[PDB]
Amino acid sequence: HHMKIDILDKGFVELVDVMGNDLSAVRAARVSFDMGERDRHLIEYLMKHGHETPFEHIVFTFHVKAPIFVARQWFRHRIASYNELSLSYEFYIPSPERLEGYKTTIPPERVTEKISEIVDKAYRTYLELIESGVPREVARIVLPLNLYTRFFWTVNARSLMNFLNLRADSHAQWEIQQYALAIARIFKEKCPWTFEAFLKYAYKGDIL
Amino acid sequence: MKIDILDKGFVELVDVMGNDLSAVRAARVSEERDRHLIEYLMKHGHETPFEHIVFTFHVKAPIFVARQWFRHRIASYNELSGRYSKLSYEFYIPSPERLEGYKTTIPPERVTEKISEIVDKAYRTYLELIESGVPREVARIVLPLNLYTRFFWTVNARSLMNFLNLRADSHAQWEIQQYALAIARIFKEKCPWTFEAFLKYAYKGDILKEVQV
Amino acid sequence: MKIDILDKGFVELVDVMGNDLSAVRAARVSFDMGLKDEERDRHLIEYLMKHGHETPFEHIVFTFHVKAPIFVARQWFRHRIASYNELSGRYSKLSYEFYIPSPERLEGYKTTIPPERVTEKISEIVDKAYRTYLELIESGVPREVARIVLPLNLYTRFFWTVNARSLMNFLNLRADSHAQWEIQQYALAIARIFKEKCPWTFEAFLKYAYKGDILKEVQV
Amino acid sequence: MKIDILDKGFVELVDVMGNDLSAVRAARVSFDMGLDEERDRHLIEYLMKHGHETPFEHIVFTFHVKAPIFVARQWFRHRIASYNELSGRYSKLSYEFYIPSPERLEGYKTTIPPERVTEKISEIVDKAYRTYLELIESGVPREVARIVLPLNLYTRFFWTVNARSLMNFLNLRADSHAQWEIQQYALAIARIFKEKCPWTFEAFLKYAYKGDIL
Repeated sequence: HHMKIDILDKGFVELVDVMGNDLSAVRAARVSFDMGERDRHLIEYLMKHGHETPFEHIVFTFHVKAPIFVARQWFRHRIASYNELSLSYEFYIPSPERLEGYKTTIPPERVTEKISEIVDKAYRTYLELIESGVPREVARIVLPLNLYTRFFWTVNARSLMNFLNLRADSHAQWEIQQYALAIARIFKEKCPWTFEAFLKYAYKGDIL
Repeated sequence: MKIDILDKGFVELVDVMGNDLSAVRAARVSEERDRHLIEYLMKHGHETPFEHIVFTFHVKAPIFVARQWFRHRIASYNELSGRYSKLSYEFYIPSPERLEGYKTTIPPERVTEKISEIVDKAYRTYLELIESGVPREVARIVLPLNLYTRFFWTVNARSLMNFLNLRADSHAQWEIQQYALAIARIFKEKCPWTFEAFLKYAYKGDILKEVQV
Repeated sequence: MKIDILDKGFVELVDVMGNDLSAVRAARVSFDMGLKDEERDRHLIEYLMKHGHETPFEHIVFTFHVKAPIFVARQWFRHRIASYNELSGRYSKLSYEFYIPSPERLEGYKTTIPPERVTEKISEIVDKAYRTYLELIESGVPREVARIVLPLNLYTRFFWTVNARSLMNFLNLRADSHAQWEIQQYALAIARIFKEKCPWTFEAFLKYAYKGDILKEVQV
Repeated sequence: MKIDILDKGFVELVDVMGNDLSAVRAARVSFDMGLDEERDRHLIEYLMKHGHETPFEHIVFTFHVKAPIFVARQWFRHRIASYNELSGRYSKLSYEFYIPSPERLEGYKTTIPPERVTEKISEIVDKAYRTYLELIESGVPREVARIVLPLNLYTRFFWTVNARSLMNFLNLRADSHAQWEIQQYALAIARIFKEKCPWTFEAFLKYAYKGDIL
């Protein structure tokens, strides 16, 4: 359903649903359905002065597929609703280019290979424990942090902008940056005025 | 959808995201079995999937009802500004029947007139103050708690159900019970499966188990 | 610590968990004191504040007991990331006091009547509403119903438990000339107590994060 | 007050604000009191009984927890609280892993002796960790190298939570339906809670506790 952006080798960010648009913030700000452009001007005004409450009335629901180490960083954003999966087994294997700029003792290709290898061994050990009757909740603890998980994320535009301020930044890990770029992309698509105003006055990051 | 409450109040649905299937989709992270799922989640206390259904209501209510309402913190509220917003200057005047049930020294319709009288005296003093040059943020402090205010309320289904458990109940003041009934009505029309499961498995209040819709 | 506000209000500190060091321990995720270093610890507080790392300050918590007019309480309660427990108008026995603006309050606005008259006019209507209320009560009318005729300047009381992070957001918005003068007075008192208990955080706050105007002008 | 959990974990109390009376004062919205336990604890039961839990939001705890990441992930799903997890950016990083005891597999008829499963887990852990160190040695930054480490790697965090949110936590984790590992951490949390707020804790078990192991 709807927009879908592939991230990393097997990940993605999919837009499930969206409630409202830029006008939803305007209506809430004026507190009126009948008496809900001077409107785009209002959006900028609210953003400039930090009147963020109206933006809480725009809501998004995303379906995200990401490695657990990315999900854990993501989940630290408490002002939102999450529902994580609880079953296929895939892992994020960094591409050689990911090691861009680092003078590694061994070739990038080899680093990618070493990572694929322990992932392989951990996974085969997991399947073995399972086959012997070991409980899934127990056997799964040997699986690596690059294992892909999936979750639904329902978040309002205000909370989404705080999310972007922290993750859509060069100081954030590249992997999470990629997901934040995808989220920003969808946000931009569905709320042009809010997103533009956000970049103009409130965006604290540097990659957008 | 706009349901009139009390003498001048109302509850109006502004927008809504998703429906019963949004919770099923969230639960699975992906016919009659979907209904079975909704029922299962409700029966075992798995409330998180219902956070993926969201509503935005426009409510016009007396400030004393609004204040009680705002205690439900897991939601978003945007109310008119007492300092700068234009108001309708309307006030909730209880009907004689509202009193009936309590032994009073004077007729219920008398209690109604006295309330309407003091409200009239307060309002008059307010305008007198405004015309005199007194700023609204100060002049409005003399207006009574039964003055009507308006606000936008964006809330997810899980939180909405928690609100109904507490407000759609005999222990809550009659005025807010009336609003909770309107909220429940709209909730039912938009999420019939979640609503029925809610009544059958999680509703802690009492009035919705007897009051239709 | 109890500070009077307005004519019959106040802000009173009930309790507090932690101090500046609580944010430092949380930032380092360490319950080790055998390495205390004021210099380094105070530097970390500035660093966190300067770079917007707010989560550590969530581990410092305050509980205040506030007495304020309902119109002030309404504005205050819009700060949702905190816990509030207010007196019950339906049951709790109120003391029935009201905020009567001082003539100086209006002093500064062109009025068609002496500031003194406004004060008298407000005091008069309050008295009338209050009497009606009692008159309704003496008739057997439930207070949850009779209290609706009471004006918005009626005083209420509530306990407020908030962490330092949320407290700073509150000050950013309320300890500012844009906020109503009345709530500004309460915010200054909250800031005074906050400064007393977490001097390092308060200073770093004023230096790197405070968005308002008045706290950099008015002492403590 | 510290309680060891699992093989290398623990739960320790860093701080606490208030006690049973903090909820009482909040409920009554009054700082003073003067002299009455019988009345105080009756109010506490009254509140718990009728579901009036806002007063309990005025009792706060700060815990320091050491737990395997898979347990932490479940724990962090409780949003009404404040968390700060260990970071090499402010503190030194440690590398330990949760190795299940053979007993953990009791009740399960596994074709592999429980004590051998324990062995296989340690085996994979040791190899993943060695690969990790090797990647570090080659010049791979930690943020990338650590992705090969297992979910049983131990982490640490500070957790500040009020009594109300704490009771909800127990209702979901201090129960036979929660994974065993988290049940053990929840038990420790319940123990510290009982110690600092005996009245609230007693009332909780009597009228509201939804779990079964407590």
